[PDB]
Amino acid sequence: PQITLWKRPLVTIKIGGQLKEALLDTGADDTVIEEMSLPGRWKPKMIGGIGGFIKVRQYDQIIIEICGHKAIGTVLVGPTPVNIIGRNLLTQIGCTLNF
Amino acid sequence: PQITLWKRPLVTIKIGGQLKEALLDTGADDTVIEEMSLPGRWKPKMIGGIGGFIKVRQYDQIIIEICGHKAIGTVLVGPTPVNIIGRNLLTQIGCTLNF
Ligand SMILES: CC(C)(C)[C@@H]1Cc2cc(F)ccc2S(=O)(=O)N(C[C@@H](O)[C@H](Cc2ccccc2)NC(=O)O[C@H]2CCOC2)C1
Ligand SMILES: [Cl-]
Ligand SMILES: [Cl-]
Ligand SMILES: [Cl-]
Repeated sequence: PQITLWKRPLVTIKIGGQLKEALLDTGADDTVIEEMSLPGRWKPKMIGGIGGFIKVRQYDQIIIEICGHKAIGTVLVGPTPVNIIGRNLLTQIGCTLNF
Repeated sequence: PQITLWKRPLVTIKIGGQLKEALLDTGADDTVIEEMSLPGRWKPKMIGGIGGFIKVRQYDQIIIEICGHKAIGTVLVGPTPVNIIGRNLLTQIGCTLNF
């Protein structure tokens, strides 16, 4: 698809069998999801945003469907205001910026 | 152009007669630039993201040249860690997400 930016680029994602709404975010290096349960071990990570840093849990090799495209990669879980699909997964679905 | 997302989508912009590096950010509703002087009136605003909120100065009807494309709109100025080109100006240059 071609997504214009007059509205937030929100899409449906599927993770852990649950449908959620997430933002396709070219300004985010990483993918960060609101609190949920994910399988396996997690590692600590600090991520910096507009107002400073938040502590998140890093889960690797997580299966996530984004707007119907399958991705498998790192998902961070923490106190984010919105579910964010960052560049680590936008590259897996073949996303580019065009003008 | 077509910009891939293996690295941060950083571009040169010209604003208030100055050249700066900025991130093309589909996840940002607004354009936020590091501290600089801009002409005209401003009003205070709070913008939120990962890590909480920052106070910024809102300048309206500001011209920015982004990759050689001229665009006019609201520019927020404040203590952002990175210069961000948000949707308000990405739409003006005809930027879309494609996959
Ligand atoms: C959350 C929300 C509400 C959608 C925020 C929306 C938002 C809306 C605005 F009008 C103005 C600013 C911002 S924001 O700028 O706050 N932001 C945009 C986001 O792309 C950000 C850019 C950025 C800011 C500072 C440093 C580096 C990059 N990346 C980010 O937090 O990456 C983190 C997130 C995961 O990867 C690293 C997220
Ligand atoms: Cl990844
Ligand atoms: Cl605007
Ligand atoms: Cl359009």
